Amino acid sequence: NGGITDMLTELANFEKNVSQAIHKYNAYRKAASVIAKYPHKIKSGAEAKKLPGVGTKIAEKIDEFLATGKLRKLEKIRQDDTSSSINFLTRVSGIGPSAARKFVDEGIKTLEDLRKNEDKLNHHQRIGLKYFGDFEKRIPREEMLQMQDIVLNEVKKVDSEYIATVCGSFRRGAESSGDMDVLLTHPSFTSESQPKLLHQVVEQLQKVHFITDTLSKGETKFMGVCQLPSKEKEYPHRRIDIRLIPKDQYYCGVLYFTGSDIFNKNMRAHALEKGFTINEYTIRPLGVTGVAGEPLPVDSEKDIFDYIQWKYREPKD
DNA sequence: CCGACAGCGCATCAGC
DNA sequence: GCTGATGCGCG
DNA sequence: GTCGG
Ligand code: NA
Ligand code: NA
Repeated sequence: NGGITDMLTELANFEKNVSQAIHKYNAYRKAASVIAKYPHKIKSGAEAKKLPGVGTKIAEKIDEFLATGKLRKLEKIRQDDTSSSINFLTRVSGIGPSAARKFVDEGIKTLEDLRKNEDKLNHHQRIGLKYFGDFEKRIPREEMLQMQDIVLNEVKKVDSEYIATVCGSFRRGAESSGDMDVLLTHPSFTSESQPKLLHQVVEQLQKVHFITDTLSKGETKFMGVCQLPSKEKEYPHRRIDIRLIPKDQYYCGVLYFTGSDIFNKNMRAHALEKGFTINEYTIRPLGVTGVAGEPLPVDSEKDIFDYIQWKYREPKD
């Protein structure tokens, strides 16, 4: 059902970037994915209506699509110079719905206009403009692996008590990723507790020219650009995030940023039946009254599986 | 019917 | 200068 | 836009 999900995704993107209606966005998105997993060529709006996340208005749009091959509303959207321009601009990192809108109002509409108007771009936006094409590219797995070995080894060289894990679709074993997401921790950093834990690692990664640009950086989160070394033809630049997490919240962190999103959802749901609440930071027990107690000591991803009485599940699954 | 729908780190800005 | 609000990405 | 209380 690629026609229906593409229609929907377009609707989702139009709501997010142009309408600035984040909930309609997520609703269209939820609907698409749900329809992705449906093992039959949808024949009617009503049919899809049965799905969770598919309601009356979408079932109606599905009928119109099936019947006419197109969606009238989507058509008019694409024909509207302002909507399409705003929609395109948001593809630049650091340009969200607010900036895109403001740019199209003053006649700034294209990549070329941005380059002509770099005087009006913040640092994040310039970098986003700069690597516009590379950021939309997928990172094939074998490159992730290469990138991993470098981060882990450079982190190893700074301080070897540093623990680092590359999460995301990658840890679940995907053949490609959109960026690199790295969780870092250290015995000296805890809920209760150093000045430059993240810095030394960010810095050390600049020393060997792996990290090439900085979008943001602070005591706990770094957002930036990296690139693999080449012999021969050069690699695309990639987005990399690095999170510094306290050691007593690291595995909850690892569990969270490993996903999937749908999976986490089921874990939390299950965790409830058993009398535990799980967030990005901690697992805590619930009193009979629904009152969370203190966070429980987690020394591994499995500890969490143990608490909520679940068969430990390997990231791939 | 009507509110909820993730909300957090960092960069930047408005308002003092 | 200082504090809190907002935009953004991420998810 | 869809859900659920
Ligand atoms: Na139904
Ligand atoms: Na973007």
